[PDB]
Amino acid sequence: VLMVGPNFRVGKKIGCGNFGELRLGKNLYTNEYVAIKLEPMKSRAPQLHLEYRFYKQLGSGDGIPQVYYFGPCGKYNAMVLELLGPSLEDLFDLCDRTFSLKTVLMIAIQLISRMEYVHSKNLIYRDVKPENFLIGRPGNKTQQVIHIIDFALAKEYIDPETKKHIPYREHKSLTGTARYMSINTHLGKEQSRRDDLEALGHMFMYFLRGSLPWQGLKADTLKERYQKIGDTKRATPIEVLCENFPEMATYLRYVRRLDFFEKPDYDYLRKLFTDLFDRKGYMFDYEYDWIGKQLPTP
Ligand SMILES: Nc1[nH+]c(Nc2cccc(Cl)c2)sc1C(=O)c1ccc(F)cc1
Ligand SMILES: [Cl-]
Ligand SMILES: [Cl-]
Ligand SMILES: [Mg+2]
Ligand SMILES: [Mg+2]
Repeated sequence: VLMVGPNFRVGKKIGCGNFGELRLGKNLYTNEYVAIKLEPMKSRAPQLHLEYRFYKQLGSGDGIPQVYYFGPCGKYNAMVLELLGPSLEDLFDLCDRTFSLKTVLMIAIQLISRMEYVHSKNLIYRDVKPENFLIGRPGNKTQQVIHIIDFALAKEYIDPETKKHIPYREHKSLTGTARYMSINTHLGKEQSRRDDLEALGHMFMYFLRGSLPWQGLKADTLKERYQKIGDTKRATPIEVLCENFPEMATYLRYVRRLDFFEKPDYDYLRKLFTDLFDRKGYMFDYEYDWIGKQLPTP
């Protein structure tokens, strides 16, 4: 209908993909634009309410969009959240699908921290991809901040009653994004903190190279395609994938070698990147490759 909750006017379909799942909204009470995620109540695979619950568990955080409302909107459930800027994928395309090392480091430094924050709230993310990292909007003074969105695939990796890390197990069906997922995800292993960080590594390399070497693989079934991609990830030495980027190689073999239950040393990983960053004479000034270009809106 026209409205979500007391005060959010539902506007136009925005973004690409979606199929009507994302709308511009306006808080009429505050004169502020918002994002409205819509999910048909009839959905055979509802994710929006579990996503909302993950956001509540995350709480208020750096680079975590504010969530304003969850509730019904006609024959949809709606989640009203902070309107953010373009995704890293949008911005990657805008920058001819390569980012400079400086840009990738400024992103990486933030997203290690972004991931550590998620992990500190007993969540694993499990959906790393450039599309789920958005800059803010100029209006919010957070346009420089890389935000993380899309927690539908997240999982509590610390059992809230037992306070124990989730058990190791396998034969987990593959669903996520094949391109960035960890080698262990490919093998059907339960994802843990290491996997979010490894997927980050892959994405970092994607940004630096402009592509990953398993990116073009096709198969008659999803399972075969996941298999071939995982096979290629296993067959591609880190040294080769991360040629010219030794710290990336170091990051990637460290996160690859993490035990299932292990707390990553986020400090260590950040320091690999901030040491490199300083060594290259980069200044952390948020002058990303896309700055000065014509960004998509909202
Ligand atoms: N919080 C925001 N903010 C967004 N801003 C936005 C939307 C379309 C284009 C641009 Cl440039 C920015 S998208 C979004 C979001 O949660 C989202 C992204 C993709 C999607 F399929 C559903 C929701
Ligand atoms: Cl940060
Ligand atoms: Cl610089
Ligand atoms: Mg905020
Ligand atoms: Mg998604």
